[PDB]
Order: sequence, then C-alpha cells, then structure tokens
Amino acid sequence: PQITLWQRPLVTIKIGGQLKEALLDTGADDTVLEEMSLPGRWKPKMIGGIGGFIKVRQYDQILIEICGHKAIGTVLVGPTPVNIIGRNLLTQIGCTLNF
Amino acid sequence: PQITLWQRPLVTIKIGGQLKEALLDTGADDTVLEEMSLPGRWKPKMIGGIGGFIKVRQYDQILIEICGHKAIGTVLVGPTPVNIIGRNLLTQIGCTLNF
Ligand SMILES: CNC(=O)[C@@H](NC(=O)[C@H](OCc1ccc(-c2ccsc2)cc1)[C@H](O)[C@@H](O)[C@@H](OCc1ccc(-c2ccsc2)cc1)C(=O)N[C@H](C(=O)NC)C(C)C)C(C)C
Repeated sequence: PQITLWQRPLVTIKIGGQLKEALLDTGADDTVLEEMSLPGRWKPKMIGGIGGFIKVRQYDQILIEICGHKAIGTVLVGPTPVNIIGRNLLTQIGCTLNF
Repeated sequence: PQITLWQRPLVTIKIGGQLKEALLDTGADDTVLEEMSLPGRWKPKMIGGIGGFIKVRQYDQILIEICGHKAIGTVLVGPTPVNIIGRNLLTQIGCTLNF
C-alpha cells in the first residue's frame, strides 16, 4: 500500500506469533524490537541512534510478518522505546520511498 | 523518484547555501541537523532517540532544498551522528512509503 507520513508510519507486525505495533523506519539500518523472548542463540551488540548507544541482543534468521508480507532477517532486541522495522526487512517486502 | 532501501536513503540537501548529505528518515518526527550555523533565534527542545534524549536548538521557517524540492520548516540542530530529514519535511515534499 501507500503510506503517507502525516503520522508516524506505524504498522502491525507478527513475530513469535505475537502481534506488535512497529515503526517503518527508513533511517534504521537494523530492526530493533523491545525486550521479548526469541528462540535460538544470540550475539551481544551495541547499536547507536539519536541519544547514544544501547546494548541489544542480535538474533539472525528471524521470520517476521509485515502487513501480511513475510520477511526473514536479523532482529535486534533491547531497551528501545519503540519497535523499529529497519531497512534490512523493509527491503524484503519491497518497500520504497517515493516522491 | 523511487528510492529502494538496500542502502541508506541518503540524498543531497541544500541549506544555508551549502550542500550536505541527509537521510530520508520516516522514523523521525523531526528534522535534525548536525551542529551548524543558522539565522534567527532558536528555542530549546528535547528529542528522544533510541539511546536517550538530547538537547537541540530549534530554528523555525528554515529554507531547505531536498533533491530539488524546496521546503520551509522547522529544523533542529544538535549532536546527531547524521543529518536527518524527518516527517515534518518529508510530508512537504510529498514523500510516501510504498510496498
Ligand atoms: C546505525 N544506526 C541506525 O541505523 C539507527 N537509526 C536511527 O537511529 C535513525 O536515525 C538516523 C541515524 C542513523 C545512523 C546513526 C548512527 C549511530 C551510530 S554511527 C551512526 C544515528 C542516527 C532513526 O530513524 C531515528 O531518527 C529515530 O529512531 C526511531 C525512534 C522513533 C521514536 C522514538 C521515541 C522516543 C521517545 S517516544 C518514541 C525512539 C526511536 C528517532 O530517533 N526519531 C526521533 C523521534 O521521532 N522521536 C520521537 C527523531 C526526533 C530524531 C537504528 C539502529 C535505530
């Protein structure tokens, strides 16, 4: 669909069978989700943004559904104030910025 | 144009007569630019990012060209890693997310 930016581009995502609200963030290299449990091994990682760095846990090969579209990729879990769907997954659903 | 997200959506912007690279950031409510000189008085503003909050200087009615599209709006200047073009300006250039 076509999402306007008058409001934050929040969409519903399905991950781990859980429905969550996440932000489609073209400014995010990675996908960062709030603290949650994911299966498998993870690697510690520091990701920076506005305000500095936060420590997150990196999970690879994670399946996420974004507006019906399935996508696979790395997901970072940590104390982020909002769920962020970064470019690593936006590319997988054919998301493009247009004007 | 149509921008894919396999790489950061960096574009050249023109502000204060200078060229700078900035990120088309749908995850940003506001436009935040790296430390620079702008005219007029500024007002304080606290903005939150993934790593916490930062104090920024808010300048209003600032002329900024984004990929040839002239925009005039609020710009925040502060300790940001990269120049961020947020929704306040993305909407002025008719930018939308599509997939
Ligand atoms: C490599 N690192 C990245 O790609 C990071 N990208 C960014 O931080 C983007 O910023 C460009 C950016 C790119 C590279 C580096 C970088 C780092 C190290 S080397 C390069 C630093 C910054 C991003 O889209 C921000 O803009 C936006 O983050 C989402 C967000 C939205 C609402 C709240 C939130 C907070 C309180 S309630 C909701 C909290 C967070 C955000 O902070 N939005 C703010 C906002 O809208 N707040 C409401 C806005 C005022 C700036 C990833 C890991 C998240």
